[PDB]
Amino acid sequence: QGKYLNRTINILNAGKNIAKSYGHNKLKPIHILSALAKSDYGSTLFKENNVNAANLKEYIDIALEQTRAGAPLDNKSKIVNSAEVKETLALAEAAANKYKSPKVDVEHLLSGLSNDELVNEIFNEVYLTDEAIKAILKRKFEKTL
Repeated sequence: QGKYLNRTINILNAGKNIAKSYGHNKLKPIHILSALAKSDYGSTLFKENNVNAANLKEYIDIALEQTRAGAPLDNKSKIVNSAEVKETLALAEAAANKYKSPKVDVEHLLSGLSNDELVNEIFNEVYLTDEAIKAILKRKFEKTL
């Protein structure tokens, strides 16, 4: 039970581990994107939209390194959501409710992540536009019907 699907929560928790690896004690949208791109569901999603997996991971890793906050933190140190991520989740929740989904899934998280300027630069470079995202969301709803 819960408003977030398991797979969504798993992406968020993998994101925290990526954040610590880049020396961050605050989870950031780029960290969540790294996690989403590598997850089972996220990787399949990008494939179908025809987003080259190698090229996307390469953009993500460049951005992860540019924004590195330190050497890896002990994987028993404390990590909290940044204000940026609290927004990611608020927008994911809003998008899910708009498309009449009772749970927040990976596509909704994807829509939320597109608010972040760093993540959105990346999306625009792999030709995943705002219009494309909406279409992903619209198709997902329609498979419900």
